[PDB]
Amino acid sequence: IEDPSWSKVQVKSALVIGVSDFVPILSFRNEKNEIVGYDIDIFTELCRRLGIHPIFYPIQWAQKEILLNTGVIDCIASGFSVTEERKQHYRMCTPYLQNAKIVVTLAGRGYQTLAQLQNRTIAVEADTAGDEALLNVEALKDHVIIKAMATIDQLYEALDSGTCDAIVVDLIYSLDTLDKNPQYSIINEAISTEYYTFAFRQADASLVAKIESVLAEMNEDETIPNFSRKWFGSNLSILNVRF
Ligand SMILES: NC(=[NH2+])NCCC[C@H](N)C(=O)O
Repeated sequence: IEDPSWSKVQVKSALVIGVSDFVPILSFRNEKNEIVGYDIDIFTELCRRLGIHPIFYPIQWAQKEILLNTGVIDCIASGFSVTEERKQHYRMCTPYLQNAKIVVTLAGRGYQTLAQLQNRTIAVEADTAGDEALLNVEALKDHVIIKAMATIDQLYEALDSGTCDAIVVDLIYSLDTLDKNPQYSIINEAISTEYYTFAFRQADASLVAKIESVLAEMNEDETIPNFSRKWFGSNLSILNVRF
């Protein structure tokens, strides 16, 4: 019958959740240096209901596929986007948030349209398919220099520096940042529309099915909607959407 991926997690009585521990709202360090956030609240309660211990393991984002496939982690959170390419590399659970990639500039520069990004340098977080998102904007293919950086803070530093003229960020983890830092301008047109998921090893169907069953319970009983209201100010959960 089932593949042993759930059994393995139940026997260890633990789920190792790989995260980037600097993603605002979703998985970041609070003043006490504890990892907190929307994704953390979800997996902490999910593992509680499953009778297993959640282990939030800080990873290097660029290594996430290797760490997962070699078993260092069991799944990947921190705002993991569904892409068509990634469907060939990961088993992804039913999406839980919508997201969009947006382009941010310095506000005092008059950037209004994506077309004004031509012949510019744009910074993206490495291994986030942000380069692919930009290369899919007609105005920008073959007319942009893309700089890949290791953290989100580095993007804003380059934007403050003049090392780049714009950056790509995800709307979801930017909702507080750009509500409050209006030294920055968002180009009206987003460059992608996406879903966030939690990524698992391809073969691990029984583990993902177990996880999805509990996520559904936690969404219907308003636990996750209320986590969303806590972190975002409204209920953004889309776990009752059927894909
Ligand atoms: N290092 C992070 N987790 N950054 C947050 C954005 C991640 C991006 N949506 C991705 O799937 O690659």
